[PDB]
Amino acid sequence: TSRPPLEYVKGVPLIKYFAEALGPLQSFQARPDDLLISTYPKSGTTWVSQILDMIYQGGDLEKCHRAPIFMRVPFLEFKAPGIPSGMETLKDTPAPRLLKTHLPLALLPQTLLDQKVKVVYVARNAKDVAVSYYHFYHMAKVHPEPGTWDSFLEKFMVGEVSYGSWYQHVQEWWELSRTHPVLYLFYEDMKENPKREIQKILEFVGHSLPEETVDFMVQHTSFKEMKKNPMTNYTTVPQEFMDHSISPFMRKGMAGDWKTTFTVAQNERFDADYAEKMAGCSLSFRSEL
Ligand SMILES: Nc1ncnc2c1ncn2[C@@H]1O[C@H](COP(=O)(O)O)[C@@H](OP(=O)(O)O)[C@H]1O
Ligand SMILES: N#Cc1cc2ccc(O)cc2oc1=O
Repeated sequence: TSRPPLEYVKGVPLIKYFAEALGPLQSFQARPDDLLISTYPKSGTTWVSQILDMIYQGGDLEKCHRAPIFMRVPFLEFKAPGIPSGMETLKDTPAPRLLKTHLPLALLPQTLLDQKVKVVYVARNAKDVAVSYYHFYHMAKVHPEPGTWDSFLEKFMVGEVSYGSWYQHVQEWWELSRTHPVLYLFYEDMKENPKREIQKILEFVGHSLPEETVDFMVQHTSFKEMKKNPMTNYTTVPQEFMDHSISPFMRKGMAGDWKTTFTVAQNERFDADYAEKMAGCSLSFRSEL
């Protein structure tokens, strides 16, 4: 098998190479002017990464094409054979740095909280996440075999997928936001009103840009622009690692398209389980626009 099993670390199932990567990651030192992009997988990481990097380049799109987003925004825990690790990439990254992770809080380098690093967190509704992830598993060959949609959806509801439970991830980081600087966004809000969300990000990172530059960012962070941009669309990675003919990384970009995959039986079982897991939480997600 080329698709190795998940390895559990402190309760969290992880890609095996990412588990190994936690070793060198232990020596990682955060700076006070770092910013961390944190998400459960498939919730808009790449989207918000492109947004934050354009802001960092003061809107200059030629600066944003300097390299693929994975090299401009180092992925902390990342590693795979014949690809440079997130830690190796990080050492050539100039400050102020943007950093990406999907780690639950129980694996997050303590340095990031100690240093009070600003967090941009993005949450997305669980149903869209699930569908997105199922397809991602097929094209991104470091994951184990996804199986049928039905058996993947059952694993997703118990957290037996890479990075574990969606339900715990979005709650723990929601709770963290009351004691650490976290801007907590929803993919759906960004779909609804991208300009509004970008203005929130701007206020959060303490920058100012003219209306015209903001409007130029909305354009270049749209699904369509990001899909054809080879610096955001992951098409330059080796086909041994991601195969786009199986499923593109920039797949649909919709809120609400889970309706086209979930059967009615799956939906009813998912809803009942979801109300149990999310009962004590004050988060309200939108499943569609
Ligand atoms: N500019 C954009 N607008 C809306 N969705 C975007 C986007 N850029 C990427 N995405 C979507 O974000 C999801 C992947 O997120 P991550 O970057 O966290 O892996 C994919 O969702 P779909 O598979 O629903 O299309 C991808 O298509
Ligand atoms: N193989 C593989 C990959 C897994 C992966 C997991 C999470 C993520 O945010 C990005 C990723 O990019 C990859 O190329």
